Amino acid sequence: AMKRLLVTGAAGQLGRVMRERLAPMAEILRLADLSPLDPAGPNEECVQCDLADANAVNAMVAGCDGIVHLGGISVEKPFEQILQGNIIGLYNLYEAARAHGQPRIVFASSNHTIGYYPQTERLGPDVPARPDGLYGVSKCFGENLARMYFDKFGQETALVRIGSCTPEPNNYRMLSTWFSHDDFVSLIEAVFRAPVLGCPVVWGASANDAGWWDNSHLGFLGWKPKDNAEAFRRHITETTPPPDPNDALVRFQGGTFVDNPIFKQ
Amino acid sequence: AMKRLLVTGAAGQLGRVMRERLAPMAEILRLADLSPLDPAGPNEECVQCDLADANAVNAMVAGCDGIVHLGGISVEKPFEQILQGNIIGLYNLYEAARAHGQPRIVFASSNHTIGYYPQTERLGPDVPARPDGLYGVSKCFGENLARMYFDKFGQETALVRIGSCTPEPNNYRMLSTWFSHDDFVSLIEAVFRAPVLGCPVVWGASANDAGWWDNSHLGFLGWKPKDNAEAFRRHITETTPPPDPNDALVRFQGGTFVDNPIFKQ
Amino acid sequence: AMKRLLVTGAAGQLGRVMRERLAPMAEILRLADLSPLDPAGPNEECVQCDLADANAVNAMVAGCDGIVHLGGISVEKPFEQILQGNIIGLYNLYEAARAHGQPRIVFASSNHTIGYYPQTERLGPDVPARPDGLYGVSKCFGENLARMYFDKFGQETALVRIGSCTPEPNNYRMLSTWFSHDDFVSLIEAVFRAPVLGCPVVWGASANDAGWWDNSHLGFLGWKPKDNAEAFRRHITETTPPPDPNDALVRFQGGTFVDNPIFKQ
Amino acid sequence: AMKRLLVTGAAGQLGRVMRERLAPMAEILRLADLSPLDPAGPNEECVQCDLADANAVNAMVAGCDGIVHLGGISVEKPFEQILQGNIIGLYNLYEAARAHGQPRIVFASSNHTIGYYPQTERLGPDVPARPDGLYGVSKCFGENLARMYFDKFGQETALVRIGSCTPEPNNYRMLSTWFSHDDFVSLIEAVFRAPVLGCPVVWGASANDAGWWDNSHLGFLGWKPKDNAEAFRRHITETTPPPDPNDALVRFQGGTFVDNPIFKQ
Amino acid sequence: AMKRLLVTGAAGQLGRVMRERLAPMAEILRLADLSPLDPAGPNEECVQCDLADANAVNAMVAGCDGIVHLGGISVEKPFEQILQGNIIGLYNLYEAARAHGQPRIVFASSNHTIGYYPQTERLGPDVPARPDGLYGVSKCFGENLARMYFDKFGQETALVRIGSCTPEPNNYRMLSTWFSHDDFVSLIEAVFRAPVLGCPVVWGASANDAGWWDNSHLGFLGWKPKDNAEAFRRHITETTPPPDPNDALVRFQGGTFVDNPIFKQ
Amino acid sequence: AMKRLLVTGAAGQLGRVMRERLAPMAEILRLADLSPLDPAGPNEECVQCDLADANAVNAMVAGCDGIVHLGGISVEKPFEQILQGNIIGLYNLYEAARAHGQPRIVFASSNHTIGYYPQTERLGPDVPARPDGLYGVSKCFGENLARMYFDKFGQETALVRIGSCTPEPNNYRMLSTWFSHDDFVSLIEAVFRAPVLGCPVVWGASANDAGWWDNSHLGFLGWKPKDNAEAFRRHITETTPPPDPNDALVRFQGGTFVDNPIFKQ
Ligand SMILES: NC(=O)C1=CN([C@@H]2O[C@H](COP(=O)(O)OP(=O)(O)OC[C@H]3O[C@@H](n4cnc5c(N)ncnc54)[C@H](O)[C@@H]3O)[C@@H](O)[C@H]2O)C=CC1
Ligand SMILES: NC(=O)C1=CN([C@@H]2O[C@H](COP(=O)(O)OP(=O)(O)OC[C@H]3O[C@@H](n4cnc5c(N)ncnc54)[C@H](O)[C@@H]3O)[C@@H](O)[C@H]2O)C=CC1
Ligand SMILES: NC(=O)C1=CN([C@@H]2O[C@H](COP(=O)(O)OP(=O)(O)OC[C@H]3O[C@@H](n4cnc5c(N)ncnc54)[C@H](O)[C@@H]3O)[C@@H](O)[C@H]2O)C=CC1
Ligand SMILES: NC(=O)C1=CN([C@@H]2O[C@H](COP(=O)(O)OP(=O)(O)OC[C@H]3O[C@@H](n4cnc5c(N)ncnc54)[C@H](O)[C@@H]3O)[C@@H](O)[C@H]2O)C=CC1
Ligand SMILES: NC(=O)C1=CN([C@@H]2O[C@H](COP(=O)(O)OP(=O)(O)OC[C@H]3O[C@@H](n4cnc5c(N)ncnc54)[C@H](O)[C@@H]3O)[C@@H](O)[C@H]2O)C=CC1
Ligand SMILES: NC(=O)C1=CN([C@@H]2O[C@H](COP(=O)(O)OP(=O)(O)OC[C@H]3O[C@@H](n4cnc5c(N)ncnc54)[C@H](O)[C@@H]3O)[C@@H](O)[C@H]2O)C=CC1
Ligand SMILES: O=C(O)[C@H]1OC(=O)[C@H](O)[C@@H](O)[C@H]1O
Ligand SMILES: O=C(O)[C@H]1OC(=O)[C@H](O)[C@@H](O)[C@H]1O
Ligand SMILES: O=C(O)[C@H]1OC(=O)[C@H](O)[C@@H](O)[C@H]1O
Ligand SMILES: O=C(O)[C@H]1OC(=O)[C@H](O)[C@@H](O)[C@H]1O
Ligand SMILES: O=C(O)[C@H]1OC(=O)[C@H](O)[C@@H](O)[C@H]1O
Ligand SMILES: O=C(O)[C@H]1OC(=O)[C@H](O)[C@@H](O)[C@H]1O
Repeated sequence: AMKRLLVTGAAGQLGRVMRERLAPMAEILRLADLSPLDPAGPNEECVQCDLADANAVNAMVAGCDGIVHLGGISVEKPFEQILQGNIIGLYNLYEAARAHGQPRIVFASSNHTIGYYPQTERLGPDVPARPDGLYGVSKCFGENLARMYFDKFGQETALVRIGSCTPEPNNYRMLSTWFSHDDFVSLIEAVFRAPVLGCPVVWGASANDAGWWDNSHLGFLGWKPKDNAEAFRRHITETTPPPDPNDALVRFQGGTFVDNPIFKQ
Repeated sequence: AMKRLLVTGAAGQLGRVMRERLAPMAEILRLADLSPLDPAGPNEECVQCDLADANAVNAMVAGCDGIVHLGGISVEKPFEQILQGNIIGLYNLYEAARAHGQPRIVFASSNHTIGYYPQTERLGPDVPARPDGLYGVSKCFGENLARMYFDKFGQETALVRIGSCTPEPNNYRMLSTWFSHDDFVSLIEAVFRAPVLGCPVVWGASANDAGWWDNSHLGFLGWKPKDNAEAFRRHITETTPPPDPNDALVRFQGGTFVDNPIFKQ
Repeated sequence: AMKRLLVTGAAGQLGRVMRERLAPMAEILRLADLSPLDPAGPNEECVQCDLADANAVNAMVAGCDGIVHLGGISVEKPFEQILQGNIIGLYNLYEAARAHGQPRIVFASSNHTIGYYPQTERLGPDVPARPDGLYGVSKCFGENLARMYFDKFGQETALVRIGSCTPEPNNYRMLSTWFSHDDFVSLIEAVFRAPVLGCPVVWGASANDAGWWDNSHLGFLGWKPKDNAEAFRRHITETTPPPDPNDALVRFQGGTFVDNPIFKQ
Repeated sequence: AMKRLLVTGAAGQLGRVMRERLAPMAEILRLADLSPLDPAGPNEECVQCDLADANAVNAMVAGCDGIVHLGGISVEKPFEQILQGNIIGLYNLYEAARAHGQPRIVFASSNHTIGYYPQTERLGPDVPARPDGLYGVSKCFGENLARMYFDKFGQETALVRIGSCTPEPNNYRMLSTWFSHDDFVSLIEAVFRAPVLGCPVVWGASANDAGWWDNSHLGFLGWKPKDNAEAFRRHITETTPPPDPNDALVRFQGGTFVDNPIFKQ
Repeated sequence: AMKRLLVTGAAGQLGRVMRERLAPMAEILRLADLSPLDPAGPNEECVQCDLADANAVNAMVAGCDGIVHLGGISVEKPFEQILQGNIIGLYNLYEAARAHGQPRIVFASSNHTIGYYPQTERLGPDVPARPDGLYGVSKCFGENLARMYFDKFGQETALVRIGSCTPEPNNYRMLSTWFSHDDFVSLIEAVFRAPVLGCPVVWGASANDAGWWDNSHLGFLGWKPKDNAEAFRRHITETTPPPDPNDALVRFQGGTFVDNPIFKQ
Repeated sequence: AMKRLLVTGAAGQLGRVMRERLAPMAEILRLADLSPLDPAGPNEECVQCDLADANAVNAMVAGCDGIVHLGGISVEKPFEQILQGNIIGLYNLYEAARAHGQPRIVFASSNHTIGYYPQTERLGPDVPARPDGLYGVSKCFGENLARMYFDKFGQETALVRIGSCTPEPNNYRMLSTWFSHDDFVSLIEAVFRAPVLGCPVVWGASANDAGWWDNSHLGFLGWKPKDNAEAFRRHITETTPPPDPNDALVRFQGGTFVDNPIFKQ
């Protein structure tokens, strides 16, 4: 398909998955991370750079026809680290894209943007943010920044609020939040194939019977996830303690992130 | 089941399909069009007449237990043609029905009633009209008139906003708008079998993954389309040039109709 | 405010009021009607013609900087008459405007576009039309046509759904529908001063305690009606017979129009 | 799932089904009814008593881990009888639950809480009640009371507005209201397994093509009905007389209950 | 105007006010209460009776052209008292009205029907009930019953959810809930004068700046309260201790009723 | 009232106004800014500190019972400066408050959080953000951060999206966006007096006839602005050129901010 697809955060959990899974989407896959990467194989380029380094980011993006942006701080951490990877880093990514043809972006946002909602409430894409920590707040920043770039310059971005992207559901919450590898891959393919995308909020979950999120307004994209966490309900009962009804795990959409304090360095 | 079903526009694309598919629905199928009709077979009656001719429309409707109204100007044309076929014609149709037992009507409205909406916007049945030309405006007229006859006299009509009712999806837009022959046929069956219909807006599309329209409020009818344009995405990608993101074809729900000028004779 | 303002339907009830009240809005007031006009005074031009005649409408509009479109059939009548003044006439008006610099239009639409709603239901501008006769259907046509010209060519129109524009309220329904001369004049002023108008639905009523309609989304125009029909309640109670609860007058927003039959020539 | 499950109304139509179908859900099934119960088998306890008698209800509930509350007056009857089983009985049940560890409750509410809505209107869980008789009003009382106990004490209840829970659909209305035994059993299972339930309104219907009700906001429970009344349409069409369009059966969601008078003792 | 107006609860706080204020509304005022009533003056009739006594309620209502129903248990009490006065009592009232020409009813419902909502949430008339006790639940019963009689028989009722109808606002909550005597009186006048009423929910509050409730949909009645609790903020600040932010008084719309236990005799 | 009120940005435009206007609200007014302040008068303390300096911010806040946070970058600027004053600075402010009793905060947010909405659209507090530059994005950051602190720790904040806080409206946009000094002062007083605030979005505008924003859901606060920009419409026509309809000034709620590029250092 496209000539060069950039995957940031390529040394991380989802990154290593996409390095393999997204290979067929582009002639060249460019992997990037602040961490060392397994050496480039055929049809790969590998880049080491800090998202906080504007010039390095510019060079990282130059020549790419698309970006799957997975790089950054992925859990609650002290402000200083989140500022670097998720705030400053987002600005640098969007400036870099703006300078190099505005390649379409799949932004790994997070359920933690809305982590304080009760699990009993079904959410559409326009609900007000209720971030469950500094991490969630920084993902909101990425979303607001992407939106401004879309309105101002036409830069297109899929704001994918990922639930739990794992090999399989492994706790009660994931019966709702699970986002299979296959379904995330198919979403990415649907996002790049669209003639027109805009800057939509996308709920990153598989077709789970217990899902909390409404993607119906994204119908124009033609993406229907195929996996269903519900198949794993018995597996969960036979491999974990039953949740305590007072556990954040079953009370808040962000689960135990709500229990995180403000971490300090 | 019913004694006599009138199909107008019977010489056109859809009319020819329905002349065949709807036969099982009535002892007699009365076919009508302004254009020459293939001669009547057994259990058929053929009438060639102009919808703008009130007396002719009266005789066309007399003795009919139902009407599938496909007849009229079907594309953007100069005002006078549309006035005759779609405005005067609709008034004549409704008066004729009113004088002859108010046979239930399936009205072929159009997506062009809402053609100026962006394709990214999901639409429910109550959205304000945004017609994309004189043709669209005239289909709005049909919907408004039918509603008035419903409220005033109890005349029942299904206002079917047809997307693209063709043998197969042919382009990117039809991945959203396609309305299979089978699904239109089952809709008509569902409309006529209903003890109570009212005057509902019905979105005329199959169960397409990329559909833009929400038919959920029509649930009482018990009609669920079974076809899905998504099955053709690959095929369309393989046999047609990728749309330009600036083409009305992938920007507006009415596709290229928004680009139509006002046509003059 | 402007060089020349066209007032159509200038011989009619509202026309005669606006001929006097709108004089200060332009250097020249052009008055037009199908019927004879009192002779042009200083600062006036008068033209007698039929909206159904394109050449005449073209001349009527040429050189005008704005149009207050009051001309047309104003009550339920046979379809033939409505077709001329309200359907053909509207097409002609919009084509003439399009050929002559797209002067901003105040369109006299009508409450009868929604006449079948119960009086107990409060309506915002986006409710589905429920016209109470051919007249109401024809005003819907005007709205649909104007919206199409706005979306296609940028022609701006205020779709004013007039309640009862009279010297004073004189029945129970008018405690809700009354639209004072002063408040209609001020709306017209606010419509023409606006740098940007669009094609908004506007509910044409004064600030009546018993009003049925919500103009809040029109706030950007900065128009606040100042009269209030409520002040006339006692007068009406003493001057008129109490309404029968089964009377259309107190059951439908369109009042007795719902009781109109289809009139024939 | 639990040590002891109480099933009230166990002698009635649904009671007899649940006595068999819910056995696997608990070590001990306690069956209760005003009327005589078939003798307790292994793993059963049986208690015959009136919900109107607090001491008896206290004993009935004590030691139970969950309650499926089917007991009460199930059709329109004189107020006196409804008062006992459905009003006084409900207060007693909730007080007994409050005194005995607040075992989770599945409440058999009813479609008759909203029986006066037209069949053409799709309903979400928050619609205002429109009860079609004293019976419907009494089920509303149950819902209101349960909600109060939830907000005040945390007592959790599933307010199941049952459509028509029968072996199969046997009339036109049931194509929309049918609630299969299997789907009710699976709902009960999903209600009791949930770590958190709250006090949700639940529409009690299978996955019928012609369904009137929207359970989407209940998604967090992970319950998806699997049966579909639509499969019985032909059978019903051939086995029963076509409904008269003026019949309450096809006009109101409560069907013929709207035609019930107020019955007197 | 009307021949005879029944006021129940006439011995209570509000009843005493209305015995005086409503006199001008009818030739005869029939006052009723279970408690001793001051003896009847000219143009008065006094009846001392229990609402739970069906025969008594029948005679109380017979010959009355309207009813202001203030009678019943007015605070949280044990179930039996509320059952008699507010549940059995309401059934009796509605049956009595049904047997005697369906005199229009002003029903004193209560804010306690929705007492568990946060004070920060603005409420429209269709919000789901959240009663804060047995008293609240019983007022819900009244609303549900009245609605059923409306739908089934056409009996009209104003369901007035009274906030705090007192001579003046006394505390912080009353800055939002206050309903002046004058405004309640004008509401009642507006209710009875209306040709068509229906069975509307009415929020019983004056035009308070800090009001929580939206009466806009009641516009057709033409009732606009004129008093405003805000005028008393200073005074309340000056003469009462500032509320603790944790007090139900400033946390829940039902104020301290949420803190009520279930009272036993 | 309170002992010590902090006003940040006290050397700026609004700061100098509030230094004077808010004096009566507290025994001690503490003014802070990165810029030099006019020396402390009686009942004033003056502090010089960079919002980016965590320790200085801690000391700035310690001992204050309330904060009006006006300090930060107030217009579109390069990222580096906005990062310091509006992002890092916001984190430091919220940490400082959290360490010192969580004094209630009035946050100067901005209309520029929603600057890309058309002026024709009326906005409620829950609309999705559409920031019109880096500045707007940073105000969104402050809002999301404040919300997280509220959900996590109970920190209360008024998120005041200020329109144009000036001595008087001085262009066409300000007929909609004007926020008088008096009305901002009264809002601040209303915010601090509330027993319960939460973390509400507040639209910072006076009671302008041409206002675009809906504060109705904030009714519980009891704040009604008293000034009206509409009084200044003639003043505006007589002191400025009429707006060009294509000017951002009359097309976007953020006015010419939409025209700002990304500024670089
Ligand atoms: N795993 C899940 O199910 C969910 C993941 N997400 C997110 O999607 C993405 C991938 O998540 P994971 O793979 O699980 O996290 P990870 O922590 O396994 O991947 C993150 C990568 O980004 C890199 N990175 C961090 N700071 C950087 C910087 N300043 N410059 C350059 N690279 C930097 C890391 O070295 C790393 O390999 C993240 O942005 C994350 O927030 C959101 C919701 C759920
Ligand atoms: N095929 C599609 O995808 C869509 C179809 N529709 C519509 O449903 C109907 C059928 O569509 P098509 O078969 O594709 O169009 P067609 O142009 O192939 O069928 C229309 C027929 O009506 C006849 N007709 C035109 N003016 C007449 C008059 N004054 N009096 C009597 N008959 C007259 C024509 O001769 C013709 O055969 C139309 O009313 C049309 O607007 C609306 C949206 C999409
Ligand atoms: N008066 C009211 O309260 C309300 C008025 N309206 C409307 O606003 C307008 C003015 O209403 P009125 O003054 O009461 O009606 P009118 O019947 O007193 O004024 C209408 C005028 O248009 C003229 N006209 C009719 N057909 C024409 C044609 N084919 N070509 C050129 N002129 C033609 C008539 O000769 C006439 O003087 C109308 O469009 C009407 O429908 C809508 C709602 C309420
Ligand atoms: N069967 C259906 O499709 C629907 C059923 N429901 C309801 O679910 C429940 C079961 O319905 P069915 O089995 O069809 O009714 P049923 O009339 O066959 O079962 C009700 C049982 O409760 C008992 N009962 C009545 N008053 C009592 C009292 N004062 N104390 C103790 N027990 C008392 C009866 O003796 C009886 O066996 C009821 O609450 C009913 O209202 C609601 C909607 C539809
Ligand atoms: N005053 C307020 O702010 C609010 C008042 N309301 C209500 O409006 C009405 C009047 O309220 P108040 O005057 O403050 O209460 P009240 O307790 O001063 O008036 C109620 C009257 O009904 C009578 N009553 C009680 N049980 C009866 C029975 N079984 N049969 C016949 N009469 C019976 C009482 O003796 C009494 O005088 C009530 O129905 C009440 O619930 C609701 C919300 C607020
Ligand atoms: N003036 C208006 O009508 C509107 C104002 N606002 C806002 O409300 C506030 C006040 O606005 P103005 O008075 O007009 O702006 P200003 O630019 O006149 O006031 C801002 C002050 O904050 C200070 N500041 C900047 N960076 C700082 C830092 N790193 N550490 C400590 N102090 C720093 C400045 O030195 C300055 O005096 C701002 O936060 C602004 O964004 C929002 C919408 C409209
Ligand atoms: O909610 C989750 O499952 C996850 O969401 C997050 O955004 C994380 O990156 C991740 O590791 C998880 O904690
Ligand atoms: O959207 C469509 O495919 C169609 O719209 C219309 O309503 C037509 O009848 C048709 O021929 C098409 O161009
Ligand atoms: O509703 C009304 O009062 C009026 O509305 C209409 O549109 C008319 O033009 C008029 O004369 C009235 O009948
Ligand atoms: O609506 C139904 O089919 C049923 O609903 C009811 O609530 C009954 O219990 C029942 O027997 C039926 O009449
Ligand atoms: O909220 C109120 O002020 C009242 O609520 C109620 O409905 C009462 O009748 C009353 O006495 C109050 O406590
Ligand atoms: O929109 C405005 O008027 C203002 O809004 C802003 O947020 C600014 O601080 C200010 O100076 C203005 O440009």
